[PDB]
Amino acid sequence: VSPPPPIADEPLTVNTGIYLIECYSLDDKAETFKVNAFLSLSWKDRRLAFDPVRSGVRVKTYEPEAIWIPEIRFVNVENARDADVVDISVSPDGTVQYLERFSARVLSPLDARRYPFDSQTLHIYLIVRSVDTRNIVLAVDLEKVGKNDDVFLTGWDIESFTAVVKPANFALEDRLESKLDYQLRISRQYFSYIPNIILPMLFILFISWTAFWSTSYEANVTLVVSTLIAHIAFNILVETNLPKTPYMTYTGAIIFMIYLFYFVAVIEVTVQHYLKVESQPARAASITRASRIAFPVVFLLANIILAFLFFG
Amino acid sequence: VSPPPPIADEPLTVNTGIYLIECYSLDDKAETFKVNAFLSLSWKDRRLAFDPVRSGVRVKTYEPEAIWIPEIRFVNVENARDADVVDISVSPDGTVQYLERFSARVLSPLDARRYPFDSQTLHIYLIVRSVDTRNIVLAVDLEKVGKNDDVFLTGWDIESFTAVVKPANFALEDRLESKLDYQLRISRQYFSYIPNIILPMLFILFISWTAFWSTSYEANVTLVVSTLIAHIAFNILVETNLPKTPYMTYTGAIIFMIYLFYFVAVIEVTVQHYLKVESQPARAASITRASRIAFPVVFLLANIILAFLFFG
Amino acid sequence: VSPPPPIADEPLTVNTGIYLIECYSLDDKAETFKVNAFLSLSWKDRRLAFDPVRSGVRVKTYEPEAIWIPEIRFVNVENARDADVVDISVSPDGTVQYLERFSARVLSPLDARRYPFDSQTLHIYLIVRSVDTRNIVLAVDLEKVGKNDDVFLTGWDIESFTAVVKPANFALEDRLESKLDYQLRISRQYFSYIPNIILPMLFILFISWTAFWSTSYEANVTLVVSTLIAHIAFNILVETNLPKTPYMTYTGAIIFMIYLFYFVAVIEVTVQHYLKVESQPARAASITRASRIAFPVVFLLANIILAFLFFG
Amino acid sequence: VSPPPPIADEPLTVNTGIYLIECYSLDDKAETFKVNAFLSLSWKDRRLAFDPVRSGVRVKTYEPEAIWIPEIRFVNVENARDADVVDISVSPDGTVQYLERFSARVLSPLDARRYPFDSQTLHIYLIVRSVDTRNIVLAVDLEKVGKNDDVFLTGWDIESFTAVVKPANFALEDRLESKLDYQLRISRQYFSYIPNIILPMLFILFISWTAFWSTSYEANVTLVVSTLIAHIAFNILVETNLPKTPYMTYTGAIIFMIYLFYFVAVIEVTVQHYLKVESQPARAASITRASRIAFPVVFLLANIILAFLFFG
Amino acid sequence: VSPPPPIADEPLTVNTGIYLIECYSLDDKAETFKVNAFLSLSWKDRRLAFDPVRSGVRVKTYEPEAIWIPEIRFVNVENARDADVVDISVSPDGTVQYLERFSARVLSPLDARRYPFDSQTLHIYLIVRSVDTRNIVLAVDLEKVGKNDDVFLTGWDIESFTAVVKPANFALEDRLESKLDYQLRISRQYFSYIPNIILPMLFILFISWTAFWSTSYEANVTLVVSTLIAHIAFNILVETNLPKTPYMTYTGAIIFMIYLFYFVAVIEVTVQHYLKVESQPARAASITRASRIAFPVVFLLANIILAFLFFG
Ligand SMILES: [Cl-]
Ligand SMILES: [Cl-]
Ligand SMILES: [Cl-]
Ligand SMILES: [Cl-]
Ligand SMILES: [Cl-]
Repeated sequence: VSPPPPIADEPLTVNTGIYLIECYSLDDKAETFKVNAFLSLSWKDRRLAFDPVRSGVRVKTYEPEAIWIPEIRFVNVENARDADVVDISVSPDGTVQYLERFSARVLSPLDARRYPFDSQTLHIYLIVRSVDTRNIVLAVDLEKVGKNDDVFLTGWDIESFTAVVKPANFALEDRLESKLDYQLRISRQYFSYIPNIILPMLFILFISWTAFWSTSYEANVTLVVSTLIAHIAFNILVETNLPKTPYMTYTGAIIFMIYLFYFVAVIEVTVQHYLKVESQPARAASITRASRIAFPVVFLLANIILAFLFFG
Repeated sequence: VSPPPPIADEPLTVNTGIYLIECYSLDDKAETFKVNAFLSLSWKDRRLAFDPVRSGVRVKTYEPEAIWIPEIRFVNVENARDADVVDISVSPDGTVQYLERFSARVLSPLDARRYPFDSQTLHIYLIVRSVDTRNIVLAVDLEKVGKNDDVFLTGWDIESFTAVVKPANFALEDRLESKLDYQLRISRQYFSYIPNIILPMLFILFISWTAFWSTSYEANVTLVVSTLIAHIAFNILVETNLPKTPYMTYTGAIIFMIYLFYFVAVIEVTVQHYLKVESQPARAASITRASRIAFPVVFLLANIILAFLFFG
Repeated sequence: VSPPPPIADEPLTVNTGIYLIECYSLDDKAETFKVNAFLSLSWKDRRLAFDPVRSGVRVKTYEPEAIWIPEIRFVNVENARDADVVDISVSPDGTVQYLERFSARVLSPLDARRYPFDSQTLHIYLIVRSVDTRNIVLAVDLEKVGKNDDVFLTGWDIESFTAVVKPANFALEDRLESKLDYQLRISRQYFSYIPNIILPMLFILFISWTAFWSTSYEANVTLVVSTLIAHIAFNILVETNLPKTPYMTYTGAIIFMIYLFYFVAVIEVTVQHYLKVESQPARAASITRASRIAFPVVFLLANIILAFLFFG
Repeated sequence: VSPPPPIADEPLTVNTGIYLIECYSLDDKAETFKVNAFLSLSWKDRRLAFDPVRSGVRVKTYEPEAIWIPEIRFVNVENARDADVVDISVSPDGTVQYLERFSARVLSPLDARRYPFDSQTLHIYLIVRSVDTRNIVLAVDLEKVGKNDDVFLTGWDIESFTAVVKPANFALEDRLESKLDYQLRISRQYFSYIPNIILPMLFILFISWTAFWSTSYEANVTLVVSTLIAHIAFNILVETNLPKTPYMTYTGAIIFMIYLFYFVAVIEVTVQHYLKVESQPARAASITRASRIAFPVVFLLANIILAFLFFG
Repeated sequence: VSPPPPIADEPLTVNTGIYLIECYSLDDKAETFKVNAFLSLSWKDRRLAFDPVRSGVRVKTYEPEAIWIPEIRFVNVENARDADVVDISVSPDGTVQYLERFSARVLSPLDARRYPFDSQTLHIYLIVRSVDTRNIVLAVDLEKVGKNDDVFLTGWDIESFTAVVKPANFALEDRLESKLDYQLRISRQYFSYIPNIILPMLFILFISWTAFWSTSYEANVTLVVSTLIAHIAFNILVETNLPKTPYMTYTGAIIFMIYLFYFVAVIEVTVQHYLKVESQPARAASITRASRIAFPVVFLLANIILAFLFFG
């Protein structure tokens, strides 16, 4: 009911540990994900010391009330966690073991500049606030940190779940606070992205490029404009997978380049027809023959430059 | 209020049983489903023994409090179950019967590689944690496991609801735990998928294939490109039924093959026109006559190979 | 606090009644709807008998606690009902009157084979579980069953709200249970469906049919394929009203027939052009003249047959 | 804890008042809106009379419990209101003043026949149920009814918030009930509807009408069918603003008329081409010259008639 | 449990302060956003005075109950805040320090007339209600107002978070109330808007403008109408980013201007063809040569005028 007084001036150390159980509902647009895990705490309080021989037992059990419990809170959460106590055990020396299961929704920013091949690090921050009588710090128990083998995120590969052992101590509202950081590393599964997104767009663009082997104005106009319409329709079809961010990504740059290429192809067709009308067929033939080689080479070079820029 | 002490060293056995009442909200993308069922527990505690003759009654009733109840928890759930106690009865020998009704949301992965003709097995995991004084194990009561005849899932056929009798015992956080597995088998109803998805796409492709009986460049270009646009529009229309997974499925492979066939048809039309312009009509006629037979046969062979690959 | 003991062996009868207040959120895809109504119960318990002359009052009032209340539960509900007690009154003879207001979400399957002109019957099931001391049955009070005149469902006409007087008694988990069924009959308002769905589709099909009065291959190809694209676009526009079921309905069959007709029209145009190219104009003229009559008559006959099949 | 007994037979009068604070989430399809306001009640109970001189105070304060409070409920609400008591004050004469803040979701039907220029009246119904000892009626306190100046609804203009002073008394379940009606009048802001919905559709139709100045069958077919496709696409684009009701509205009638006009234009183009093929150019020229004037005049006349029908 | 009586007539002053922690879920259409912050209160109550020497402690701690706490409420919130007390400390002089953490959903109107380059000011209103015994006012503690460095809003730049020091006092329901205003200033990140929205639309319009260099009626009709279809499709693709408001914005005006330009281009093409048919080629050549210059210059001038109108 009251914090344990220090011996002379020493602070109170609380050892923490989080065991991951389930993770779900990773929202890329809202930058949120849900968690469900165990929380373990351990501190020392000599007011609970007892003689095992006299009592006849080795470990005693206590109610969540009638016992002082440090106030641990999460920083980057939408609401307070929904938790229920599992076990509270005390040792003859006075060491208290605390265990509980909780659920929470976490806010963590994401960076999707390299959307198909990005890696992210989700953060969970644990903080404690000191009281007027005693100062409290936080520590990491490396044997209580882990994850279940059934943890899965759709479309992601879970790599590791560690914690930074060194806490961060700072003052807030004229009170000392200590903060710990838990990190979960994930990587995106980029397969099925090629045959579902990349290849059909390239097929439509290559179909549009066939206008360089024809001299009929009507057929070329139909081909190019209808392929533009088909490209827009495919973009509408696949927009649900593309990231929706206020900054430019790799795929968005590729799509913008495709739009620019469509515009340039329209210009080339118009120029060829106008030159043909003016009774100068040699210039038009030279221009279309040059374009036949120029377009794919420029496309490849621009793609290589963009890939080096984004991943270099 | 305290676990029942053992006679000498024997563990405490709890017999479990789940009677399914309702199932709803099966989300394929989120891999979740909701449940509503009865939970039955039965253990032995000799501290509650009584004489039926002296008491004048055969079965006694107790409040949920003032009685020790084992702590049973679900593993693959988003939040803790919402449950309410129904009946607690004790026998003169000391056997306690526990019954309750609960609702929960379960997380279970799904495999939709053969989307139209897939079968799934949903899992519900039941776990218990031992205490410092006594060790607790779990058992299955085969007469308390079943489902109501009104249980239904839209678009699925419910086949069976059984449980694995052998529990899994392991250590976690220096404590013994026992786990049971309940399995529900379902199969998808694949009718109305043909006339709503498969046939219109084949009709559009067959319409596109009519360009092999004509020698007009403008008409062929219009036919092929407009059929491509129609195919993309139909894909947009029916995307709500197709599975959205990070891996390739049967229908996705079929759709990709259709895209490739459209591209090849465009190439064939362009080649025929270019050969005709060069004053070589015999080669163009031979090529289009060959394509007339080549396209459907190759389509059929590729479909057969794909079907053998996915279902073999 | 305890069930009322019987005189010798008679069971306890509970008279029930539901007065509908509001209904809302009818989901066709999820087969759910929300309700808000009054629940009325009435049984007999002689332990509460009193003398009106001695007490000076005719009707006494009791708290929800300190009084035995039968446990009534709904079967086809997602969660337990959210209810609050309104009045508890006792008669000198010992008859107890119970009233409460509750809200719940009900699961009831729907059949939409005749989507525009279907009628449905929503079911609410009420059950009670017997105790070890006394057996309880259910009865219907016909004067406590009704609905408010302000009850409305968007797009539906409410016809009646009755209850089956005969309960169903069966054993479950070695315990007797009694079940009552409440039925609400509704019919769909099919107006505004014609001018918003049926007529534009027929207009597009009739526009496509104009190709039988022309001999230009390019114009016919453009007409038919562009009308196919327009049909797909209109289907995308109006898909939000069409039912999404795993079985075939009337409108879906009509749409599939329209797709088949488009395919056949494409085939006819191709055949006419090919015959014209082969320098056989008489056969092509005969074929197109025959098609001019054949197409609408076959459409009408097929529609009549389909209507007889679905509504016969 | 008990209702105040009457002097001889008079009923108990409760004066009510609602002060609007916020309104939000007006759903046209679901016919629902959310509210947040103050509730004020005032009745007379002589059991609380006290002498201000002896007590030394003028106004006393009471807890929500240990005091009889009339049970006020809302009729057209999805669930029970979420309310918290603010102040309870009593006068030496015995008059009690009650104040609370609540939030609720209201169900109120809407009529959108004249969608762009419609006005609605939202209703909130307040009811009370009499007890066996005393009968209770409701009254309106005109000085406690009002709204905050910051109340706003997106796309609507708030006009007034009054209440019908006369209550409605009727019997339900053999008990007397009194009902009050609170009305909120709103009107829709119809600007930005013209340049975002009306004008582009008219532009597309006028573009389609240019086919009457040309004699080329291919160009006319392309123009009309492509404009039909564009009209359907624009309808898909703007469907999110159009009302979704089971009855016909003004805008829906306009759209249906536009569809009919497209069909008639197709028929005219076909007739002109067929007459031209039959070597009768004078008839075709006369028909197209007549159509040039006939189409816009008929469109204007039909629009005027429709406007008079809907708003007359 | 009772408000502190004044010395003679002075009011009670409460010093407030809000420290922002997290902000998320900014809905432009619903004009709502979620918050999570600390609330700090400080007042004076001499009934809690104590001697530090006699007590042996400097700061005492109290439970949230058994102590009078002023009732602070938010005005523009959907529901009551979800808060939990953190610390309650008292000074020997009697000054009480109050701290709590809360979460809430705020309603604040937004103005998006200059959608790409708009700035907004979100408001949070704090109010208190006086009691019959004592009058309470509000004050701002400038050292308790701030925000965390990790506060982020997707697509926005956070600039400042201040408060108006002067409260607003007014009477409501015959009671005095004091209101404080907290303001958060944000600005929108307008990058990636150009290459994702503006440039493709201009490319499509420029493609449509190429019809002024050709004299073929069929090609011009195809170009213009197909570009109109592509523009509508792109609008459908990008509608998710455009604001949905009942008033006109900058981007909406630009889009309407583009529609008008498409209509005028159609008219020009029709006029040119009709003049050519009438055997007057010089007039048609002059008109198209004039249009070649007229269209882009008028577009630029109109854009400049619109930009000056909206941002001037
Ligand atoms: Cl927390
Ligand atoms: Cl659980
Ligand atoms: Cl229930
Ligand atoms: Cl209520
Ligand atoms: Cl609040």
